[PDB]
Amino acid sequence: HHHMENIKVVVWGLGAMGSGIAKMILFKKGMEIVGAIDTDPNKRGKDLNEILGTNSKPVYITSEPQDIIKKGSADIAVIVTSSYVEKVFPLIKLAVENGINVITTAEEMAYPSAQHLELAKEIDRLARENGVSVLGTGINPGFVLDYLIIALTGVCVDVDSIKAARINDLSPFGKAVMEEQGVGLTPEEFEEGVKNGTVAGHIGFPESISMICDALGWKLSGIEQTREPIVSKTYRETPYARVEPGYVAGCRQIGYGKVDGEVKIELEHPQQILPQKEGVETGDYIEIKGTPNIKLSIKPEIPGGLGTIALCVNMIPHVINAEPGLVTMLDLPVPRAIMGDARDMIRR
Amino acid sequence: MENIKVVVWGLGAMGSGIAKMILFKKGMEIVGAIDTDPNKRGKDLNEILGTNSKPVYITSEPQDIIKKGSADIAVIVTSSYVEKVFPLIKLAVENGINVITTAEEMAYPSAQHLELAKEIDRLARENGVSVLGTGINPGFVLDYLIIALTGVCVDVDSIKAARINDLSPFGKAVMEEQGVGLTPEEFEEGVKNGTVAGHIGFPESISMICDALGWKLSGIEQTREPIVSKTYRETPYARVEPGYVAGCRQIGYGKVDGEVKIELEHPQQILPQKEGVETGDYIEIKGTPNIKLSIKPEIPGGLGTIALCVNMIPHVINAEPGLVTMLDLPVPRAIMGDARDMIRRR
Ligand SMILES: NC(=O)c1ccc[n+]([C@@H]2O[C@H](COP(=O)([O-])OP(=O)(O)OC[C@H]3O[C@@H](n4cnc5c(N)ncnc54)[C@H](O)[C@@H]3O)[C@@H](O)[C@H]2O)c1
Ligand SMILES: NC(=O)c1ccc[n+]([C@@H]2O[C@H](COP(=O)([O-])OP(=O)(O)OC[C@H]3O[C@@H](n4cnc5c(N)ncnc54)[C@H](O)[C@@H]3O)[C@@H](O)[C@H]2O)c1
Repeated sequence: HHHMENIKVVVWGLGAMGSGIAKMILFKKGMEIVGAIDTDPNKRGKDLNEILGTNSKPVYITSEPQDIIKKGSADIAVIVTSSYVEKVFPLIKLAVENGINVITTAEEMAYPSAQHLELAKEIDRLARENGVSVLGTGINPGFVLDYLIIALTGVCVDVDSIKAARINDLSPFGKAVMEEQGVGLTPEEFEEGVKNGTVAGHIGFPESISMICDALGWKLSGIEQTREPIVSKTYRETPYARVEPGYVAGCRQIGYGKVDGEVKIELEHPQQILPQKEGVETGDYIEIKGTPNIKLSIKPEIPGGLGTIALCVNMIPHVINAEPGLVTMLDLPVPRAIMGDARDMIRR
Repeated sequence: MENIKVVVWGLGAMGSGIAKMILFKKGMEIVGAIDTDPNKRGKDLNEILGTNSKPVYITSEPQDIIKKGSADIAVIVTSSYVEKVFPLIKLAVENGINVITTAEEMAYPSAQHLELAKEIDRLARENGVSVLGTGINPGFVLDYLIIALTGVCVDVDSIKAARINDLSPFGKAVMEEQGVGLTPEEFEEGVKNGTVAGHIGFPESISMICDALGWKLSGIEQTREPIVSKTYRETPYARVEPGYVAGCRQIGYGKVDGEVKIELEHPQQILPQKEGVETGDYIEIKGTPNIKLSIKPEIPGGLGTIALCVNMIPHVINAEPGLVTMLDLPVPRAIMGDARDMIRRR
């Protein structure tokens, strides 16, 4: 109890999520930053406080992970870089080999066995052999279209099917996001955009669907997805995009989880600029068909960015406290805000 | 490889709902049914459930079936009070049997019964078993689910939440419990003498939230006012002409440094739709960000509690020994596979 050291965090990746996570860790009593890593030459060497506009014991961003990812130097690394297991696995490996807990936002890491069984097995072996835990989380995947749905099923005698949607407004975002979701394209330019990879859709549905089925004990016979344009019937314009009727207002990603060849789970993530233009309200919508039926909604949707920053930080005690190994949102206690001293949440 | 063996202690609305569910759940078995009601003592549980399965005879002597090795878990669905369920919990735990119970106070027994809670935790750890109180409210929608949403919040100012049902289909017992058809005069008279029970659980819910968030409570305050109809409302068990109490509204206030941080409200009334009132579970978290969640209609209190009790059985078995709350366990989930595959060995 006496002279508990602050939870020591390395933020690894300092883009949008890295920055927000760092700001929050500072603001939280019980946690402190001991390292900041990024490959960005613009950021190399700078004091973290300058990047975020804050006053604290200065931390100097390194492009070299290994002068902070050392044995016993930090409690937990927060890896906010790539979407893909194969691109954060080398970072995860380095962190756990030095006995450092890991939280990552990588969508594929929300349930890595869904698409990377052998790599997920290796993360678990490495985390166990080193006595630390690895968690992938986020708002989606990681919370609203998996963990939250799963929790609701806990009040059901029986679940027939699950249909859920998450709807946002792309209008605050810049050109890079517009191009990821095909805003402004023609339907035909959308198809080649998807087929060549400029249209990103949404990453994480195989992870979310697999997590649900494992949780409920369904055995998947297949996972299908579609990534199709949201063809506008109206005029919509923001500083970074202009869609006229017949042009693509955004991208609708759909995930189908199949049991015995039948759809038990359908997840939808339509992303577009200004859905108010055609009466589409933002929000997270969950419907459970079974005994009983359950219809939940959060309007507007839980903020993708703010929520992922908050959830990442809030899960730090749980990943530290968790038994060693790779963990998912199916293994940890309930998420919760840290309105007290984070040191009190550590199991000693 | 072997079925999860369950004893159901108490066979009322919840007990028989839970037994019927366990019967039809793969990997789960009822090995015993306890109830002191003479109209139930001695009967085949199937006679009560209306089911057609292997006979299980209801005993009123707990010692007949609560003994070392006879069950993995007892499900206690009798009283709302720690005082009244503690002897049952004690018997089951002293025989190495995990416990789940629906008793509202047991959702967070430290709130109002810290010393009893400490002893439950001690007996359970001494006997290598776990104890959990749960339910829809308290136990899920106005505590666990609220807490879960704050986990996406950078910072929480306050929490306000209401759960609204319709007492219409329930009957004379429940009507009198909620003061339906009374007078605002008899209502408070009913509250004082205890004939109007309102809702048990807000201290447990409010305390669970604070402990979860790291808030330190200055105190809990509760009101239990009536709901005066402006309308004629008639069910086969009540008649409420305008001016008379259509139901009871419970409100709980969690105060931190004297300021109100949590307000929970549970208006139970017949036919809320005869005025404008929509049923549902309503949660609003004021902070960064703000979150407004709505479950329409509300999670059915009876059916959801039956389901949640059964679904939590493997998590309580798998939990490490001692008293646990919904703050300690993995996420609730429906059991659509074989419950035996969920049992983890240490
Ligand atoms: N709900 C969710 O699951 C969720 C939510 C938000 C973000 N994400 C994912 O998290 C990741 C981070 O998102 P973001 O908004 O911070 O993106 P971003 O592009 O703003 O951040 C990327 C940063 O990481 C750095 N980086 C990249 N590779 C690196 C490496 N090998 N070593 C060190 N630094 C490296 C880059 O230089 C950049 O500064 C993205 O892949 C995103 O898809 C998931
Ligand atoms: N959300 C929640 O947390 C939640 C929801 C529903 C019910 N509950 C609680 O669970 C309890 C069960 O509710 P219910 O509707 O089934 O009540 P009920 O009155 O319908 O059934 C109670 C049964 O238990 C039996 N019983 C009582 N004391 C006993 C003893 N010492 N030994 C053996 N049998 C005994 C009675 O004979 C009766 O059949 C209630 O106290 C209720 O408040 C909680």
